[PDB]
Amino acid sequence: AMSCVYAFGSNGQRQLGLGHDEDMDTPQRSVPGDDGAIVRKIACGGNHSVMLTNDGNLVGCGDNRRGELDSAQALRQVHDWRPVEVPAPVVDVACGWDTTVIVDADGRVWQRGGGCYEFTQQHVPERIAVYGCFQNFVVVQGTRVYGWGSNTKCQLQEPKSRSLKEPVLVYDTGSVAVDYVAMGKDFMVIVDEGGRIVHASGRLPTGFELKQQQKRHNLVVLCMWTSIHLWNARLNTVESFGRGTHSQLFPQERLDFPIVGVATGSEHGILTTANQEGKSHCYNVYCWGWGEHGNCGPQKGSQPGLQLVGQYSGKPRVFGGCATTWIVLGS
Amino acid sequence: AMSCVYAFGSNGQRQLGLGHDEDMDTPQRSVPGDDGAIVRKIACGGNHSVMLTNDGNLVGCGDNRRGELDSAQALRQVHDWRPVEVPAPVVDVACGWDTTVIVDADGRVWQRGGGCYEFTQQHVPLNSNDERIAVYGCFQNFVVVQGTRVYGWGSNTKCQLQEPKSRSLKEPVLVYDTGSVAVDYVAMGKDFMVIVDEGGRIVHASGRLPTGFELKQQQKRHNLVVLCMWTSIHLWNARLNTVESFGRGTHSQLFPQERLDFPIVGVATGSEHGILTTANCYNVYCWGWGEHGNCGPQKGSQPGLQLVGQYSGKPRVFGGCATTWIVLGSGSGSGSGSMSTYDEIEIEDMTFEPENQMFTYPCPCGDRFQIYLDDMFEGEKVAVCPSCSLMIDVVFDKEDLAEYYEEAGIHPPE
Amino acid sequence: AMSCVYAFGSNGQRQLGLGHDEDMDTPQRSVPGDDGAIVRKIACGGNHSVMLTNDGNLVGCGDNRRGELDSAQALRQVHDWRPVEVPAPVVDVACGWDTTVIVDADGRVWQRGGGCYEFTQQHVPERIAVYGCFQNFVVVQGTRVYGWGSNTKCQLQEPKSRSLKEPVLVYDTGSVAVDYVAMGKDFMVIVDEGGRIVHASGRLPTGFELKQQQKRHNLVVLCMWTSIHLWNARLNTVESFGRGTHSQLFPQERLDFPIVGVATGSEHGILTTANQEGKSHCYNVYCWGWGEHGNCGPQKGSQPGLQLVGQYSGKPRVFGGCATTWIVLGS
Amino acid sequence: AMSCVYAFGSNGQRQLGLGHDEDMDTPQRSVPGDDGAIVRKIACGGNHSVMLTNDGNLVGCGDNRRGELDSAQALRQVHDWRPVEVPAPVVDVACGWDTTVIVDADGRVWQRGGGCYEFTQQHVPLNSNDERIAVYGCFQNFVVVQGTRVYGWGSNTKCQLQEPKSRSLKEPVLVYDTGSVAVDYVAMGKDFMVIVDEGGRIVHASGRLPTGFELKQQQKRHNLVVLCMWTSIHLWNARLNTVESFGRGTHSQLFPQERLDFPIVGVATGSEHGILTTANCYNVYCWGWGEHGNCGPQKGSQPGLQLVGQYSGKPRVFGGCATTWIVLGSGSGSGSGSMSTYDEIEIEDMTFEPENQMFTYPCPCGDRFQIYLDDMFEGEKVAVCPSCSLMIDVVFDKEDLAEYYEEAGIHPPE
Amino acid sequence: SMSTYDEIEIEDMTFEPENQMFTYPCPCGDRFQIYLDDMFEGEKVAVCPSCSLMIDVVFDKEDLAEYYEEAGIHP
Amino acid sequence: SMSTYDEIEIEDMTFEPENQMFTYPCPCGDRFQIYLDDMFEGEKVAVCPSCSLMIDVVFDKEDLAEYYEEAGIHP
Ligand SMILES: [Fe+3]
Ligand SMILES: [Fe+3]
Ligand SMILES: [Fe+3]
Ligand SMILES: [Fe+3]
Repeated sequence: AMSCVYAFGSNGQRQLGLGHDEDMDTPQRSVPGDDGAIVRKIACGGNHSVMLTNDGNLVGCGDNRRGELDSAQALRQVHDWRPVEVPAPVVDVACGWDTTVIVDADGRVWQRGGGCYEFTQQHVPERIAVYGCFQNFVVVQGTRVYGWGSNTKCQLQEPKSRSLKEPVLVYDTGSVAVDYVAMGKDFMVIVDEGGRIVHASGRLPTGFELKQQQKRHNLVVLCMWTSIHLWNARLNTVESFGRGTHSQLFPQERLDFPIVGVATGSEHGILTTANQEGKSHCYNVYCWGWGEHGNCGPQKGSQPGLQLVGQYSGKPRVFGGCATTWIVLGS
Repeated sequence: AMSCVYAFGSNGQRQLGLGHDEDMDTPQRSVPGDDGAIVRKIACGGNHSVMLTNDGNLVGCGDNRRGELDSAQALRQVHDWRPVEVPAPVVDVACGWDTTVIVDADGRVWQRGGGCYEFTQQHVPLNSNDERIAVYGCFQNFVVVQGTRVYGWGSNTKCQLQEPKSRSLKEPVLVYDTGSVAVDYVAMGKDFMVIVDEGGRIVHASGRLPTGFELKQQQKRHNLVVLCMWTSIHLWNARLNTVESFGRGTHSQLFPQERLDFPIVGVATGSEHGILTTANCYNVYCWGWGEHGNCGPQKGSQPGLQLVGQYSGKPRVFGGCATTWIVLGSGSGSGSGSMSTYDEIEIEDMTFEPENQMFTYPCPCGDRFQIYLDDMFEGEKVAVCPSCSLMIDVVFDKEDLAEYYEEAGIHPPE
Repeated sequence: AMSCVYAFGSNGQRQLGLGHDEDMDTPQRSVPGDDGAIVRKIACGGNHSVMLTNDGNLVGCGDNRRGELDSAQALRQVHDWRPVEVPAPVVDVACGWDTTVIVDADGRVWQRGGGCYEFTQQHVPERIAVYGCFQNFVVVQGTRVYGWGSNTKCQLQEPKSRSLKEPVLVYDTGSVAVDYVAMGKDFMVIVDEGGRIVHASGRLPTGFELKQQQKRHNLVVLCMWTSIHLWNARLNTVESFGRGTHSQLFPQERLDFPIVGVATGSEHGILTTANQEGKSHCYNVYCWGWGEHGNCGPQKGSQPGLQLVGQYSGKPRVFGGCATTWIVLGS
Repeated sequence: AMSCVYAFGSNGQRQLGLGHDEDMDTPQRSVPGDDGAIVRKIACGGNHSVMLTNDGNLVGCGDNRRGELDSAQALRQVHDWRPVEVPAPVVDVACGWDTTVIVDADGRVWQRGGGCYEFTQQHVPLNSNDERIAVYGCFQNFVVVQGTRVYGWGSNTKCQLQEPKSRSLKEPVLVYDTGSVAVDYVAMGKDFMVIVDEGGRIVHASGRLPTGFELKQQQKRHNLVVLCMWTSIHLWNARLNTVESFGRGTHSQLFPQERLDFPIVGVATGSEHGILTTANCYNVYCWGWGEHGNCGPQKGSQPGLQLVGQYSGKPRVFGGCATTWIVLGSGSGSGSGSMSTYDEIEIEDMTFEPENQMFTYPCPCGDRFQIYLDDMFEGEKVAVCPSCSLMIDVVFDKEDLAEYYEEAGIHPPE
Repeated sequence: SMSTYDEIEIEDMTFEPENQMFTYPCPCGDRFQIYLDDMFEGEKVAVCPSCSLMIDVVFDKEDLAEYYEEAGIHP
Repeated sequence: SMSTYDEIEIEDMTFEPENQMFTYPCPCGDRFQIYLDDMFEGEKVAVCPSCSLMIDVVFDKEDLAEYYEEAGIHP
């Protein structure tokens, strides 16, 4: 029972937990204080990163100049992985640009950062999950989807209202339960357990016609800051919608390997495929999109196409951040 | 951050930047020194190639027996891509047969080559505002376009600048003057010239026009895109999805009047060959005279379109004298794989810092895009990231700036 | 009434009539003593060249160390175009490696060269024509085909007999008349007026299956030293058979221009096409095959494909030699 | 006369000979200096490329921090194609990880690199006749094959030379010895080795063979063509028209066991990738590990064959460490566009000149191929043209020479 | 009898008095060339040495007198 | 948990006592690398800095004592 964590990419604020502030272009072993408890989720802000283990503990590293990590206001940066002070054991975690949001075992939602150095409870009206990106957060319970934060693009409600401090009702189904919420910079895509898009607010990237996508079944929706990506298991490919200025658009070339996992960072994608060519089956992890900081591998030119960053015997879990890539392995 | 520059065609003076002098019939990667650079625009002469970068630098390669590139008279040829010395950061660049003309950020027009081994300033009467200054050049003529007005100099044997005939004009004269609509660009041939406004209309043409091209008949049309070879004019008709060609066409320069299956998204011309870009991902074709490989492996100059490359993102292409340039991820434009502006943010979503008098906005790398209050008063809307090469556009008016001057407690220069 | 002659290629013995002994890679104006009489045929040896005008005159230039041109044994090389002494006005001419064969107005066949400095009549048993290449000559009259010279490959008869001084009966049809004889180094291809191959002796280059080619109609047969080329007007292409070590094999790519003329030298081809793209129609002349000496144009690397050497308003007549190319224009 | 050498793949130390150090995913023309040269064979190391020409010269580019190319210790890297100094005209060349081994016309084996900045002779016991001397090398082992016998040196940690294990063997030892049939070639991997005779039979194998490869089962087969990657063996089965692969294949090195539509005419391997050549004109494919572009634009190492080029004439390909070389018109071989032997002429058709003691034959350029009587007594049959680059083979026996010695009035050394 | 790429006035040709030759830029980077001595004999076609193309030089015999004088040579 | 390209014996690795690092040639031209300090802590995987690939170094703890001594350093 052990989860190894490998990280690479942007590291200017030591948000990779490697101890140093140098950008990496190959997977580096990121060892916390424990490294014995298994990893549940790795949420990433702009310059900070938090790691939620399955024991309710939450460690973090990176920038703290906006209070996204520790309550010590004189603590500007957390050098290595450090325990994040929480009012109660954490069940789920999410990060905004300079904020951190947790959901504890008591069902309470807490938010720190964005100038606020103290964990402040967000009062939101059975499984409870939290999702966040940029300047927005969302809490999902059953069929109801509550969200707060920015609203300059009508990602929460009507009309354009700069910001909402109090959690509002973003969307209700209100029959089939909501599985997750894939959110970008100023937009949002709500998906049910069936696998179909049920709602989408904010400004969606070009080409993404909402009414046409709501008729499709069994989709896995991923979101970068300025693009939406749809994992189509049936066709074994990823459909991308957006400007694609820096190769964020997934290569429409034939994928011979079976896709078994897809994740996205701020402006890059992480693909996990099944390599079955040997006597033993393994897993290839690819990266596509903007990778100047090495978050896509040694080739940092953001050229179109997949880039192989690693190959593992066990199926890895991957997480994306702001020009950072996290690969989690099971020993 | 790196532009993928492909080059092929005539390489007699190493103007392809490949180190060797062998003619290429398939797109070769041309890498400016080490790790390359972000390439904004490529201009081409008879035997020299000029490559403008995103930060206003000029890198060049090719012949130098006329002083097109380096000031060293002893240097007859530039082996590989070498920095072309400039008096100021370059905004725009054009080339002639053996000349290189630039336009700097200060708004001055400099010209080297043609015997002169030093950048001599060309004195064209211009204004001092955000009317940007564009330069265009071909053969023995250059043209400067600020807005509405078009100034030019060089040869005048065919009356392409004024009347009557003159062997040369050293000092720039007013070629043509609108009107109402600002001049978009000037398509130039060997001894002729075609002026187009932003409405896609042919406002004026001078010099020896190729046969079959009646100026009065074409001036009535609009939404046209005009391209020019040395001895032929090519009108991109997006509406009917075809290119109309005018000239002898003794070497297949006349565009194939066959119904294309793909929509045309880009047309450029070299000296005597054309480069077509279509959709489907993105196909690049070549037609016309190509016995130097500038049209692909088939160098027989047969009629039709040769596929020379297919790309995921829309490339911008440049034509030279029997040469063809294909650039991926330029600086900048718009579209897939363009590596252009990351996003356009409105000033109301921007984070204003009174103490620093600058606007910041979160960058996906972890840093922040930034733009100064003073620079925006001067008409700048581009915010750059001090870490990575990502840029954003700030959407604002001069009226919007007044609010932030009042918040910072500073009187604006109004 | 005037024929301009343009030449280029191998010129080591001044066989281009340009006066100098420098190899040319672009068409050079070759002006004889007359240049007013129209050219009927230009025959080429290894290092000598002769030009037959329609007035019965025959001029020549090049090597004479084997007596292929002038009877003056002390004359080793003919600097510029010079009248070739003939016993009678010439109707047809042909050249071997170091030999010259003419057919006069009296119907007599004369041969000079190959060590013999005097024109010596060849006694051969109505139109009379002569064809020659390398170490063999052929005289065609009606249906009968007579030939002499080398026989080491059974190009004349059976068995292998080193050489035949006396003209023998190579082949009789003997119904339909014989149009011409396309001959290579050590082989031969006989064609009738119908346009079909009727006979082929000597060692034919690989791939050329004789029995299969004799069933085809309307073919124009060309021969290099070690390859056979078939002009197919119907398909508008040239079928090549041989090793093709130096691009002698005609490019099987689609020819958009109508082929209006084909000629071959020792190891290279000359194609004439009709360029109809302008308001005025003109003619493109291409070259393919081995062209180190510039006989194919400025590109002397013998790379595969056609090479444009010129473009003319009137349909040119082309002739091939030993790494030399002759383009004849009408003023 | 010029060979068209295409190169792509790993280019970290400029080993592609393109001047830059950017990895290429499409075949780039590599031009040795000016006007290039006729390329016979290309050998590849870890970070250096060696190119043997038709006249016995070595031209190289790449790393030099181990002395693989130049003797100058100060020179850490060779920028472009530069002449590699040789003690004598080179007949054959091979490369190791950081080593270059040649075989000269005198029959001596020289080795540089691996610390040594000078060509030191390797003393392998050979004979003095027309049993030609071939050299083969990979990783840390080299092998010299004259005929029947196979000598080698280098690493011995996996017992690929003899028994038992040794960290290194500086002096060459007899690896394996036939028998009857002469050894055709030796396919070499990282720590293993496969020896094949002219009958296409695996006569001997040593070292750590990849998994699934039973030596005793394969020795029973014949007419096989053996290729080797670092960690895999590949058998070209022309009869069933397929390549049989043996190894882990964790990066698609295992050849696609799908029925090919075209007949296989050529198979070569790099360090961990394969290059397939098929007919139809001539298509070149790549499979295996290619995340450096050595397999084409797709660098995901997915299973299958990537088309990287199509050619009119059959090219010969060479594999390196994450690099791929394609040569058109080499020196020499056989086939279309090979620029090989022009023709083979029998001595009875040859023109003998007693006064000059040489045989001549008409060349299509106007000159004459020529070969000396003395050289033919020593076993030479190639007649060359003193003007152009055309060559012919003279078909004769030592018995045939007696006639011409009697005609010239000269006693032969018999 | 030549098919020409363009017709050029003699005033537009670049004259080189050193070697009595007229030149003009060619779309391939090279230059069409034609000798003064040839033009006096009636020659009107300039040739590029690296390409197929040809141009016609438009001139009269009396237009040559100026360039002969510039080279310091009489016809 | 890593998928490795090959298994290498420690005797086959190139040791650099200057910076206490083990290297081994990589099919891309570069070298798999692994630090002695890491190997003493149980690390067994060498990594190439320019490529995806990884190898396993086969060694026991007592095999490290020789290389520590060669570098002049104690664990
Ligand atoms: Fe940034
Ligand atoms: Fe020759
Ligand atoms: Fe030209
Ligand atoms: Fe590597």
